[PDB]
Amino acid sequence: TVQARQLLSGIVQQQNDLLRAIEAQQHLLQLTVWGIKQLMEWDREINNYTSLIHSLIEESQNQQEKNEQELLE
Amino acid sequence: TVQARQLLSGIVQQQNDLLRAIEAQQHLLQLTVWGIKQLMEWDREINNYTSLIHSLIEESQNQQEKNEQELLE
Amino acid sequence: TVQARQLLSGIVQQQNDLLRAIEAQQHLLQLTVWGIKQLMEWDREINNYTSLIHSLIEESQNQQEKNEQELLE
Repeated sequence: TVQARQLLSGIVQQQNDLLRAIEAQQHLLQLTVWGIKQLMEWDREINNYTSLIHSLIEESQNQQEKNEQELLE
Repeated sequence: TVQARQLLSGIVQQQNDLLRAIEAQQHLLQLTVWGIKQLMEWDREINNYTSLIHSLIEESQNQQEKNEQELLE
Repeated sequence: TVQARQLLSGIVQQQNDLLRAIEAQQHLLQLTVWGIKQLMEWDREINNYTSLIHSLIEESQNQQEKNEQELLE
């Protein structure tokens, strides 16, 4: 079970890796949106998807916390 | 096994979270590509990676469906 | 255990899917950063997050290799 627990712990760890990666890429995307904005329908779609992504990120964080608590029990 | 099944179900759920997050960020990236385009080698690389990412997204969706069916059995 | 091993193998496979997806999206982001740059505080934040993301990607790759080796044992 110890080796069983270790793989699962590596998988849950990798999900946190991936989520942090996604979060960092969101910061970058918002930076480019800002650059493009410094230089309509586009504004509407930017907002709708930006809203969606932050919502998806929070839910991922919540699920990450649950998975790690479940793994620990 | 019930608590075993629950962690795995949270992990598979988290992968769907992550995939949807990635998909949303793709919509955003395509929006910025569109803004930059409104304002060569760049066009070629945009197309090659855009093609790759949509292919990776579809394969991820296929694998997501399998994982969830396998979890249910 | 065979069906057990298969789900876990699909999950680890899906993490590689997701990581490759994230990597491809990084190539795209860097392309748009390049387009915006062709057309200060912005430069500093771009660099700090670009650095973070490549670091997160390498660590994800390392963890991916471990997870797959652990799965195989």
